[PDB]
Amino acid sequence: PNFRYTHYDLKELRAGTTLEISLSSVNNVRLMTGANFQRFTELLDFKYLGGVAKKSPIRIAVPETMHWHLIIDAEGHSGLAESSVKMLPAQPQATLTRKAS
Amino acid sequence: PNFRYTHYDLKELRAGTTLEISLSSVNNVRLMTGANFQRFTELLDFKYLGGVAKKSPIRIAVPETMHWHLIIDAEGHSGLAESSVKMLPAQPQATLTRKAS
Repeated sequence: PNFRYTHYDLKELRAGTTLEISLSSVNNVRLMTGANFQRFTELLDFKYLGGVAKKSPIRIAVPETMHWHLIIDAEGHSGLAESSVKMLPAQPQATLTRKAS
Repeated sequence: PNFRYTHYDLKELRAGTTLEISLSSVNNVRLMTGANFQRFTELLDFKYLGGVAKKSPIRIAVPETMHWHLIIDAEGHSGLAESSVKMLPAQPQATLTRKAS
């Protein structure tokens, strides 16, 4: 899991119900609907390679053989970059083993 | 949608395939598997009320009547806070209308 959390299922509450929430240290507090709780549980397992790109072009090597998706996105940024992707052939690689015991 | 993005479905690629990615401005670049692309599409619609809590206790009022979930979490923080939640009754409220035309 990407980080630890505590989940209170508060069930059905009427608009205007006030939650009084106590905490021992700086942490995030998020009140959400059931649909959004389902989204949250998905994002606990969300993994990817990359991050903020400040130079161009960049190269990223695919780590394992499988179906891959590349996202360019403006999360935390003012706008969406124009982008292009060129798929370069893998270098030949040997598969390693352990040393003979 | 929480932010704009561009999605390249690169299909099946062998380990070691190198993606050369060009961008016009600072943006995020994320290479991910199909399962993780499904998670990503969920997080484009992820909405909640709250944020980083620096005082305690805090109060959050439920905005609409429905099934609610409260998350306390350590995303971006060193550790998970101890927490408690007390559910306080809603204040009586009138429903407003428009002024008579």
